[PDB]
Order: sequence, then structure tokens, then C-alpha cells
Amino acid sequence: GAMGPPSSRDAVRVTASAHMKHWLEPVLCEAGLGHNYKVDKVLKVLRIYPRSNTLSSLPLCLCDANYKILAFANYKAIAAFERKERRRVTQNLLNSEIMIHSFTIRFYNDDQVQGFFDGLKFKQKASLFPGYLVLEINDFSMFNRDQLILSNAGTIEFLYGTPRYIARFIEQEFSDEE
Repeated sequence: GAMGPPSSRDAVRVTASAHMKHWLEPVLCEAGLGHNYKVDKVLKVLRIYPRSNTLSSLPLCLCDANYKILAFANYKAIAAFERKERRRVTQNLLNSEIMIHSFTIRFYNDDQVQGFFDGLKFKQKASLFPGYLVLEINDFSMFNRDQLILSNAGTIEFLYGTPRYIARFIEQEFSDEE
């Protein structure tokens, strides 16, 4: 007395082929992104601190392929996931993979990151100017449906000591010259 028909004609086929790639290196050199730039890449988030706003999107910590930076999504980007998925993205949607359509570079200091997170303290080794690279998510979308975590984030280094990041954004101008 067998029961339950086979799943073939009624069911569909799923492949899903996507792997993490290093864009932090080429983006700052090959792409030379700066003030106004827009590229498509994958990003993984490891920590999120929900707020009373109940927008399902707030300042969170993410780790890329080469380094881990701090970033926050704009309301325009926040409302997007709500319309397309009508669910909390910060839960498991962000952890999987995200494709940012547009993003802008921003500098953050010890005080800025403090308020940005529950109380994460970043050491810049005695610095007056901001040495933290923070991105902005104006509009993003779910790239990979599958849920995966960046287990290689531990081996990844920090941008706080990267001479390239500091030289490209800080060494550009320091003295007022006036």
C-alpha cells in the first residue's frame, strides 16, 4: 500500500552556483572606487544589532573576503527587501549573500563606531583622523538564496593596519595648508 506520488513533473530543478570572491583588492586598485561609484559584488554579514525601530535593518558588522568593515543600509535599501521578501532580512537573509547595487565610502572614528554598535572598540594606534572604512547600502538585493556563513572570517585580517587603505584615503590629505 504505497502512498505519495513522485516529485518530477510537479517539482522543479534547482542548481544555484555562487562562490565568495575577493573584490576589496581590485575595487581599490583595478576599479579605483571613490565618491560616486556603483558595482555588483557579494557581501557576508556576521553580526547584526536590531533596534527598536522595527525596520529589520540597522547598523551591522560584516566581513568581506580580504577584510571586515562596518556598513549600514539606507531606508531606501531597507524598504526594498521588505517589498520583495516582506520578511526580516537581518535575520538570515543578510547572513547568506547580498548584492549591493550602489554604495558610498565613508570614514568612521572611535566614537562613531561606538554608537554604531553595542560598544565595539577599534584601536587605531593613536590617531587623530578617522582610519575606518565604512560603506553605505543605498540599495541591495538577495544574490544567493542558499544560507552560508563566512567561516574564513577568522583568518581574514583587519583594515585598521592596512597601509593601502590608510594611504589611499588618509595620506591623500592631512594638512590644512592654510
